[PDB]
Amino acid sequence: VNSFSGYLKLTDNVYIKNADIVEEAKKVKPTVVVNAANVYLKHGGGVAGALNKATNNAMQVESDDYIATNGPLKVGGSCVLSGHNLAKHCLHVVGPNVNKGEDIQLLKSAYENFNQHEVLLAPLLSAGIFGADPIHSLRVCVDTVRTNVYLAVFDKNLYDKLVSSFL
Ligand SMILES: CN(C)C[C@@H](CO)Nc1ncnc2[nH]ccc12
Ligand SMILES: [Cl-]
Repeated sequence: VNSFSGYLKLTDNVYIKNADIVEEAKKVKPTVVVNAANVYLKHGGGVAGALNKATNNAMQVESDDYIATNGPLKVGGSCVLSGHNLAKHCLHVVGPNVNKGEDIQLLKSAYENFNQHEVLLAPLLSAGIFGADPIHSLRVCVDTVRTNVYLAVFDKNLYDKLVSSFL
């Protein structure tokens, strides 16, 4: 039993809700919140900009030190950093950005990072401003993630389309 509330159950392990991931994380304070990161951990917009703003830029400061030490992530890769005031940990995961010409096949690799954590609050990877089809992202999530994932879909219209189209 966990404290996530109001989710629709899609499969044994995947749950979904129309919600603002910032507000959800603040309410639940999950062990792991997933950020829709880029390889430079530059949290400018989309989920990343919103999560970073909610940390008063502390996420960006921490991320800049991470990059200075380790260099960029790989597309499809991840790193674990602090969750600041939002969660215990933030799993920064880089899905492919179609608006940059990146290989959509890497979306499965991106979701594989979730399997290293028993329970996560997460967005749909490569959706929104990353330019991929969210129906596809949800399908890859369901077919790749085996741990317990609570998906927050900000757009209510998109959420209804995702539920109504789910196979
Ligand atoms: C907007 N939508 C079409 C894309 C999704 C990523 O697929 N973006 C989010 N999902 C959940 N919470 C969020 N807060 C801020 C942005 C955001
Ligand atoms: Cl977005």
